[PDB]
Amino acid sequence: KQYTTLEKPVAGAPQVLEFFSFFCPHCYQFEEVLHISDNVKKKLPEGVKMTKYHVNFMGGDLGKDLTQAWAVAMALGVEDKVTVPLFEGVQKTQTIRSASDIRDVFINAGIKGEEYDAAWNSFVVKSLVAQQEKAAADVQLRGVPAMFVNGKYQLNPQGMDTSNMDVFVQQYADTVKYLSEK
Repeated sequence: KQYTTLEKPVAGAPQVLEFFSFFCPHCYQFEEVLHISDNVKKKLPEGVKMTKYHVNFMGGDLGKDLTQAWAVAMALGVEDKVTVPLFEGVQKTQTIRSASDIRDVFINAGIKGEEYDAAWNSFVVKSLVAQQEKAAADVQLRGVPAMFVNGKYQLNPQGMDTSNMDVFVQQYADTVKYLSEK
């Protein structure tokens, strides 16, 4: 009803693991309009580790570039500065068409060009690309957005109420908190 339980339960996963794509329209709403992750964080214990991974299977050649740039954002700790301009650059203005345009967002957000390029080519970033791929494969990820709790329960927003946005977010955050105590 509110979630499903995987028939193939994954060990070693983070407490709460989200998957998204900057090409994914529902992900744009989840992040920019509903602020799902933020409210899940607020209604969670002050220690829970939240992980957010980008996926490859939307956007063509640009899809893999965004996963690498997300790995860059993770390695630099600049997720809170690039998430919004990347969503708007991909879905709103649609001015992001190349790897260079993804880089322009990072530079405008304050990451020095040299720092972006070094991270972009770093093997630390290469490993982050591998974790994101491996984590989605561990759950045989079927589309985005998606949220997994303790590698066993997957959120199911089809049953929550989409008439009121605050009710929806509250129901969603309440189900995540519920599932993290199982």
